[PDB]
Amino acid sequence: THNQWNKPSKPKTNLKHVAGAAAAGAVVGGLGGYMLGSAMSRPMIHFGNDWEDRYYRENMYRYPNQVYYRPVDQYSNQNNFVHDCVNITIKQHTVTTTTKGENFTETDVKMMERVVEQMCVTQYQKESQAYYDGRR
Amino acid sequence: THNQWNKPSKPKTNLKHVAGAAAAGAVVGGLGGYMLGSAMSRPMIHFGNDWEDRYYRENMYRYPNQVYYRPVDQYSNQNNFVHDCVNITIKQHTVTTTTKGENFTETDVKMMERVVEQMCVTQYQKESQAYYDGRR
Amino acid sequence: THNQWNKPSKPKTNLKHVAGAAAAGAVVGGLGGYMLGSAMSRPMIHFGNDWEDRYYRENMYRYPNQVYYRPVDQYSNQNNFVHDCVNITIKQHTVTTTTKGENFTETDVKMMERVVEQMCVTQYQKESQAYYDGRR
Repeated sequence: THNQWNKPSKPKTNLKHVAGAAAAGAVVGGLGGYMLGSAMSRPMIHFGNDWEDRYYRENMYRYPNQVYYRPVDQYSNQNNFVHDCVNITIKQHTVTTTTKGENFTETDVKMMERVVEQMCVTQYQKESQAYYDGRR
Repeated sequence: THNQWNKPSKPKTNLKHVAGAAAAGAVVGGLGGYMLGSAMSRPMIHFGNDWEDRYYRENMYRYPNQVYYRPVDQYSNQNNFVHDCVNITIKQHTVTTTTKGENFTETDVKMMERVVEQMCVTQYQKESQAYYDGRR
Repeated sequence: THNQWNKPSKPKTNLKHVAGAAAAGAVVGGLGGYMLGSAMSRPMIHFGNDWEDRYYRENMYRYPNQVYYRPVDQYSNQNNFVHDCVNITIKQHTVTTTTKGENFTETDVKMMERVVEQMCVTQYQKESQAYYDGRR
């Protein structure tokens, strides 16, 4: 004989942003031949009555990851790598408040001239040769 | 004999952004021959009576990942890589408030001249030769 | 003998953005021969009574992923890569408020001249030869 009763009264339940999996990653340049990991979300969430018996689950798992990097004659040049440039700013900022004023003069002057040439990420490369043969 | 009763009273239940799987990734340049991971979202959520018995599930799992990178003659040039450039800004900003004023003069003046040449991501490359043979 | 009763009272239930799978990925340049991961969303959400017995599911799973990168004579040039450029802005901004004013003068003056040449993503490449043979 097996009995299960579930009588919750006004069970307000919220599940926001639960069990999310995300496999990602940023790669700039490099010589390849690499492996990025996987993402697994496997939660068991239970409310109420759970009854289990005489089962056999989730056995004999294997996760063999192999990276075999065997180049023979590899010639490479890697120059001027950057990931990202964020929140570069130049500003002239004024905040003026006057709750109550009489017979007053306010003047705001903002000058910008020849402020900048480059703000970020200026990349220059002239002569790159992975293999150069200039004998004699 | 088996019995399952489920009598919740006003069970307000909310599930938002649950069990999402996202496989992604950004790659700039590189020499290839790589593997990015997968995303698995596998949650079990139960609100009530759960009864299981004499079952056999989720066995004999294998996840073999091989990256085999064997180039023989590889000549490569990689120059001037960037992922992204975000939130670059130049601004002249004024905020003026006058709740109550009499016989007043306000002046806002803004001049911008020759401010910038390149705000970001300027890439220049002149001479690249993966293999160069200039004998004699 | 088996019995299952499900008599919830006013069960307000909401499922929003549940069990979404998204396989994506951005690649700029590179030498190919890669593999991007997959997305699997496989949730089990149950309200009420669940009764399982003498079952056999989800066994003998294999996920063989192989990347085999074996070029022989690979010559390549990669120059001036960028993924994206976002939120580049130049602005002159003024916010003036006068809840109650009498006999006042307000002036807003904004000039822009020669402000910028390029905002972002300026790419220049002159001479690229994967294989160059200039013997004698």
